Amino acid sequence: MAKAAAIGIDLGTTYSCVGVFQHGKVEIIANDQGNRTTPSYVAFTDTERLIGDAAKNQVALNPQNTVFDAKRLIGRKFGDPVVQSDMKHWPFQVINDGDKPKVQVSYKGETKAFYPEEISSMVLTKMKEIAEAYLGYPVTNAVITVPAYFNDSQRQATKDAGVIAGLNVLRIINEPTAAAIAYGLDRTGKGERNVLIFDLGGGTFDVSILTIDDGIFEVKATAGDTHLGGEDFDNRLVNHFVEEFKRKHKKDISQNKRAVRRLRTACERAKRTLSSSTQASLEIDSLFEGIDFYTSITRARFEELCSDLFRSTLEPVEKALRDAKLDKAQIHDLVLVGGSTRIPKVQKLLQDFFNGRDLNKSINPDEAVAYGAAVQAAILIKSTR
Ligand SMILES: Nc1ncnc2c1nc(Cl)n2[C@@H]1O[C@H](CO)[C@@H](O)[C@H]1O
Repeated sequence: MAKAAAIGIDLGTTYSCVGVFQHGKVEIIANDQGNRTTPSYVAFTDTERLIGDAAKNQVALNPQNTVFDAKRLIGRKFGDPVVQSDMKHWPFQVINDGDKPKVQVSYKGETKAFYPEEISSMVLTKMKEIAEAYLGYPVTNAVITVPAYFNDSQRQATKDAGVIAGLNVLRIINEPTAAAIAYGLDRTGKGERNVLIFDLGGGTFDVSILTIDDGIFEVKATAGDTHLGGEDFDNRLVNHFVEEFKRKHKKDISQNKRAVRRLRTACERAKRTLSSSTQASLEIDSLFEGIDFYTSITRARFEELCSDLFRSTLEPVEKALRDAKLDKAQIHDLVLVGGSTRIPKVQKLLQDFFNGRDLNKSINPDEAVAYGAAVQAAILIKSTR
């Protein structure tokens, strides 16, 4: 029953996703708000602790006590230059407890501090409860994914987050490996298969090259930009609309925190529409000083606004190919991961770089990692019996 059941969890920097393999098919489980992905956010309020959508929905009102980006801290020392550099950009406090970072917040009127694994465990507990609500029984066996570049300390702290959350961690697998499993790229029989995973998420960009030799996975190269993602594209739309508001009304809105955040969420929504329509409309009632902001933008203008950013995704692709010592024609499969890979210009740039090649994109790119993890979790629990 429950002992023969296992889930696959994609524990992402900005969003997390949970899947289950049953009756010959993967089911990506929707949360209680009907969303197939859940924000990796934890909010501490005057009455409760919020996780996911509810935590992300109140981030503007409570920024000092809304934790996100815990994956950037997990398994790292406080003195690490990655931690010291990131801390300057977070509205929550990060403290040092014996060279280990802790996030310090106000919770039910009291000062509390949490290890990154305790924060990630709260996200994992939510994914576990989402699966239990869908299945009708508690599931405890899980496969949890991590970036291919995570070291042993980051992998161990992710497994610890799993244990704190009440999960039996069957295996910690690499995100590009879970994505290649999702597409059945390890079941093509004999001979070495070279796979390139292009992973463009909300806040990070990762390029991974894998070799699959008789079901055995080998990471040949990892490249990317840890500070490039979908949120940089939302911000480019924000700056455009701030300048358009200034041209139409001779008013600078940039300082009004509420106006900028309402514009940001509307920009993110319009950006998603631009992946399937050639235009998107913004409808913001009373944006600033009682002025409605009802406008539109073409996909052509959006592509111009992010042009340099989209083109920058090809430098880590080239860097990964040289590190792996492979030419373009030596890559057998191209896999898309991350919600931002739905952007048509991004797909066109990657397809043209690979000389007109077909892309593996039939599985929702923001779900492909949880999908593969769910497949692996089913194989692993069956072998355990
Ligand atoms: N349809 C879409 N067109 C463009 N960007 C998208 C789309 N869906 C998501 Cl999710 N994202 C973005 O992907 C990230 C999460 O993986 C977020 O930045 C989200 O906006």
